[PDB]
Amino acid sequence: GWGSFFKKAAHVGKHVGKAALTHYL
Repeated sequence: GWGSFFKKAAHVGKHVGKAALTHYL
């Protein structure tokens, strides 16, 4: 069904992970 959308928002968000280390890494 909709399981093929594995955190579809996070997958795109981590693209700019260079500035995400402030609240991730």
